[PDB]
Amino acid sequence: ANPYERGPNPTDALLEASSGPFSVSEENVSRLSASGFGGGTIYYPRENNTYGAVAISPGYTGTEASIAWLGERIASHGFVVITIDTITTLDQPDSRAEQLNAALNHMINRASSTVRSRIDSSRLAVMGHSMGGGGTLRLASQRPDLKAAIPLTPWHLNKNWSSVTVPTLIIGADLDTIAPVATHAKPFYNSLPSSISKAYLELDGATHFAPNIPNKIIGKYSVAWLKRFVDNDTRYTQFLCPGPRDGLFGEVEEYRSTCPFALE
Ligand SMILES: [Cl-]
Ligand SMILES: [Cl-]
Ligand SMILES: [Cl-]
Ligand SMILES: [Mg+2]
Ligand SMILES: [Mg+2]
Repeated sequence: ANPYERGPNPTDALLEASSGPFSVSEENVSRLSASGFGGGTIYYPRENNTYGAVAISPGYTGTEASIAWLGERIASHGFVVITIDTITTLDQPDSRAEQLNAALNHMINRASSTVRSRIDSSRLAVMGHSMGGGGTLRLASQRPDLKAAIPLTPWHLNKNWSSVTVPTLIIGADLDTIAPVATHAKPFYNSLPSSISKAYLELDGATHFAPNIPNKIIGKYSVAWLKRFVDNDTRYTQFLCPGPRDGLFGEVEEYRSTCPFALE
């Protein structure tokens, strides 16, 4: 059987709920102790086991407060998750890529033993909002050893991500006027290889700031993607293939994917 499975068999309601089946704890990461990023919060399951680990970045002028709900929710499904602050709130995407990587390595090596003992350091993922989503793409290109990448309403001036092989779910917002899907999220998705595991999910009725307030669709598909690719958990394939692929009014404007997904 797959040794990385955690939690009960999933349902729609379980994934749409405010929290998953794991109670969570928090560890503050001081700015002074945070090496190579601005600090942040680590959310982790109280139950002693090993889990995959995830770092999440905000965007320009943003703080961890704009992503905290999502890091806590993902951790409650069985992940160790750090929501970062950046060195300055104005850092550019390629700098945020570095900082996401530094945050992964902080969790693995420099957090409390309570946190470090809960991490499988071989199973890592990154996510981020807007310029933090651009940073997610850049880090994925640098680190094909990541198990998953989830850019949220991403922003980057580089439109060509044709080397990336990390399983990548891009979440766009139909009404985004700041990182429009026409010039950011869709070109990024279209440039990813056809031969990798990838998906594009466009939220319906959503602005650029949809990732900054609790969202049941972002939570559902972020957790299903992380389960499928960080944990190789094929109990979550059913949510992603074929996925919400004809739209779902007020939920999903469009969904594209390279289903079926190769299994590691
Ligand atoms: Cl941004
Ligand atoms: Cl917007
Ligand atoms: Cl399929
Ligand atoms: Mg702090
Ligand atoms: Mg729409």
